Amino acid sequence: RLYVPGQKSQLFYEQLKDKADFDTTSEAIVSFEDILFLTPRGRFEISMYANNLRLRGQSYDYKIQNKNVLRIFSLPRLDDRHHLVILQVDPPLRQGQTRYPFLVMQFDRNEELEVELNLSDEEYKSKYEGKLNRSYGTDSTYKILSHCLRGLTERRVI
DNA sequence: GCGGTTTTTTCGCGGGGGTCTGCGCGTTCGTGCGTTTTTGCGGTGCTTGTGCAAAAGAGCGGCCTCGGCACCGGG
Repeated sequence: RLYVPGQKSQLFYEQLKDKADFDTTSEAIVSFEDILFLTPRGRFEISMYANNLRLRGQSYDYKIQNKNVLRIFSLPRLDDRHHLVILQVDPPLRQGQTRYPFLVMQFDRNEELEVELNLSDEEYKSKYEGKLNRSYGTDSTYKILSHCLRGLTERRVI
């Protein structure tokens, strides 16, 4: 990864791409950017795969297997403005000494997101039909995330 | 309750610019890592002490017959 300052990186990319005809690719069934975690404290991108969940953070990357997710809680905060999504993980995530058996995410209730799943029509029909929607309309981010987590981990949302 | 005065509430329109907001970088304060000084329950070795086969003679107590006497009744 290069950092090219100035208004310059797009021209640099175009020349390189044209030189060897580089073809862009798309991975991860679904990604959610800029999610606020209360525990661990910080902001994380959540990338979901068939067998595993990735949390990408500026200082810490975590790979959680879908089997290690024991429980999903979807709980409204009493402030009537934020919604909490809570993951119980076993083994608990580690940052050094004390650990994170619970991941606490905080959403705004008014935050809406539109998301298309990165799946082929044959794989969707065979594995995910009736578990996931092919496209989610502009609904609240925490609902889409809770449904995706339910479909991929096969855990009931509490 | 009924009639009076006339204030200031409600109605609408135009213009100004302070406040909200998109965007960026930095930092300071929230959160985890590690520790200080001390409290508490955990156990032991040892101290101090407890409830669980005839034969025979010798000696003895009870006992009984008996000796012998004093006594009642009468004159």
